[PDB]
Amino acid sequence: GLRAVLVVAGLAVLLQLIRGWLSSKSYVFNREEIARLAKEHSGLDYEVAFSKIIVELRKKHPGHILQDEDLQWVFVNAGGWMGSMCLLHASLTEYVLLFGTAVDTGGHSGRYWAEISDTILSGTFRQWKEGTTKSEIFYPGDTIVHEVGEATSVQWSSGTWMVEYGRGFIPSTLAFALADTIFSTQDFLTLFYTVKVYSKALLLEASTHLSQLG
Amino acid sequence: LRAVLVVAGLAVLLQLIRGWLSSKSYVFNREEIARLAKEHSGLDYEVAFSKIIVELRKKHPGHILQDEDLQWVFVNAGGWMGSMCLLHASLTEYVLLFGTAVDTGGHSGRYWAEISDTILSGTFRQWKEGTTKSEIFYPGDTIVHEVGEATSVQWSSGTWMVEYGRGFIPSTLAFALADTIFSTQDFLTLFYTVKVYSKALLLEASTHLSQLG
Amino acid sequence: WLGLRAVLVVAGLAVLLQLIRGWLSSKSYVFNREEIARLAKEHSGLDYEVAFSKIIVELRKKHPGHILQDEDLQWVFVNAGGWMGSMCLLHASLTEYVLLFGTAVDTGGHSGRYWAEISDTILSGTFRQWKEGTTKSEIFYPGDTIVHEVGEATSVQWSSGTWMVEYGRGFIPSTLAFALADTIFSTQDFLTLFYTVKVYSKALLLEASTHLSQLG
Ligand SMILES: O=C(OCCN1CCOCC1)C1(c2ccccc2)CCCCC1
Ligand SMILES: O=C(OCCN1CCOCC1)C1(c2ccccc2)CCCCC1
Ligand SMILES: O=C(OCCN1CCOCC1)C1(c2ccccc2)CCCCC1
Ligand SMILES: CCCCCCCCO[C@@H]1O[C@H](CO)[C@@H](O)[C@H](O)[C@H]1O
Repeated sequence: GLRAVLVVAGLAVLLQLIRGWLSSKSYVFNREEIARLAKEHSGLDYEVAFSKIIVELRKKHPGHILQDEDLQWVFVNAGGWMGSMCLLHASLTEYVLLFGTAVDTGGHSGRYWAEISDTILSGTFRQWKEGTTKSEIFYPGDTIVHEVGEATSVQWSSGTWMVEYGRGFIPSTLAFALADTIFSTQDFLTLFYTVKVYSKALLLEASTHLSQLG
Repeated sequence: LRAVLVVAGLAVLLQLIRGWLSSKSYVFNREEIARLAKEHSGLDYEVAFSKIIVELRKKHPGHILQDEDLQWVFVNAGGWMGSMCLLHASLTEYVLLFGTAVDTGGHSGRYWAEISDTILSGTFRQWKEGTTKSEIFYPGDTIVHEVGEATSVQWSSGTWMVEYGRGFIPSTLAFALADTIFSTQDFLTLFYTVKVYSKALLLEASTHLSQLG
Repeated sequence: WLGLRAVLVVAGLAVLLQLIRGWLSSKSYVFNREEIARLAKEHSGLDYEVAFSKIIVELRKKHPGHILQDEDLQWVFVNAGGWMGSMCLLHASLTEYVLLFGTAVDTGGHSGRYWAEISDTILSGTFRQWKEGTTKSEIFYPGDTIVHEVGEATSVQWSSGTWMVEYGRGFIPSTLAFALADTIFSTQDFLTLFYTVKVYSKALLLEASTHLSQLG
């Protein structure tokens, strides 16, 4: 079977190409930067911290964060839980957003080709890692790392808000982000809002690349 | 120009339906159901259920199913799980008793209909779109899930309420069945839901025929 | 006559259902619900991990060759009916399965509706059951046993740290649709789907190899 071996080798070479590109790529942010910025302001009210974190992010990384007139809270229904996001930055390999919920929810965390860090500004974050029978609760200031290829169970109490950074192959999350919209909530207006904010963030990153070149 | 023509055609359809819903006669109204439920909100929710059903059959004869056509049917939707007892249902109205004996919550749905819920017992947490804070509602209060808006709903164990919906009722069907098709696989409950809805529609049609002749 | 074709389909499905029902009524089983319930309640006073170990030991002694070995035991996430838990499969055939189930988070949802009877004996935590057609639920504690009967559908809810021993008997294939739906249409965690298929393949092959060893 020459063609099946060619398919195996070709899919392997595509994976190898993306993996080597992700290892040798320059990034705008890093998980430690976002985590420390969020932990520094985790002692305030989460709204005050939201404002301060957005201001600091726009100061240190101009042209990589959406403006105030492009920021809106969009519901996120995924993995059986329901939260809300405010997207600040998004490329093909990075994204920064404000995430959280005003209700008690929980479910599957997803399993993607990306590493996702969450630093709690308020509330509680229960993580139940795969292969164990016990979970751990995290509090404001802490940082949870949803590692690459790993799947956990997440649970948040009412009023839990955090700053989120994802790095890796971001498209590998879209299916997880849309399943509950297609097969449960049927809230396609929220789907439109999500597509709109992510289109805006991608266009911002493209315009910044063009502005850097000229 | 073809796309503008498509937009205009759907707009003319929307205005025709919207003007029909605004100038249509209705059997109930959301304020009537809300006041009736709040009047009995101080008693036990089951006893209040009985009194509310009797009062509705008195004020609106021929528009409410009889006792042998009332049954509790599970409702799995938007990630939450409750139960309903349908009392009335047409193409533009429905009245039911809703609630849950477990702690659940999820997406409220987004339809072309206005849905009001008056709590008989328990707690009702509503989280409106675009905000970072939610609110808890108690027996006697009424939540209005307005047309086109989406919220997050959450109910504690033992939460029961009286619900009235007005608008384009078919626009909710998909939501009410999604979790049954793609999660629970409880097609017997799907049959129960289709059955109770068919009974309510047939009651409304036969009542219209009897009033006309 | 099209009515003849519809009656032929109905009658054929009826004879198939009767054939499976009669096979299930005259079949020999490895376990029974009372055995698993009493064994779990006997160790329900200990920590759930210690009870897990003791229950597995007793089960492997009383039914050798029908339970997977230690290197074939792994915790696999179970997303179904809107809830999320975890399983450790010990035994599984086409008509029986024994596993350890539970959750370390607060979850709940639809219990499912299959052609099988499923029993759960609580080792720790709380188990809230809401039966169909009623407006009240009941909470059950370690030592109690919940029976998810054939054809019934309930709402289940578990508090964080709730663990139990589960036995199912009936037509096990009738559960696959429920057991995988949330993975296909929500979590997209196909690696967990692979883990589930792997452990079930191991249990089925163990039962087949045990029958072959008994025959020769
Ligand atoms: O909005 C999000 O983030 C929620 C994640 N939460 C919950 C689980 O734990 C980490 C934080 C996600 C997203 C939203 C929109 C587009 C693409 C992705 C990103 C990661 C998880 C899926 C949804
Ligand atoms: O069964 C219901 O009622 C839930 C009400 N809950 C949940 C949604 O938000 C308000 C409270 C609904 C229904 C079921 C079946 C047919 C037509 C409608 C009515 C609208 C809301 C979802 C589905
Ligand atoms: O993992 C399980 O068993 C815990 C079930 N629970 C929870 C609800 O109440 C009864 C016990 C099930 C399974 C998982 C995977 C394959 C085949 C079956 C068995 C039937 C019910 C859920 C899915
Ligand atoms: C619906 C089930 C409610 C369980 C008890 C909640 C007690 C109050 O809980 C509070 O409710 C507020 C309003 O949503 C939230 O803003 C707070 O974050 C939450 O702590």
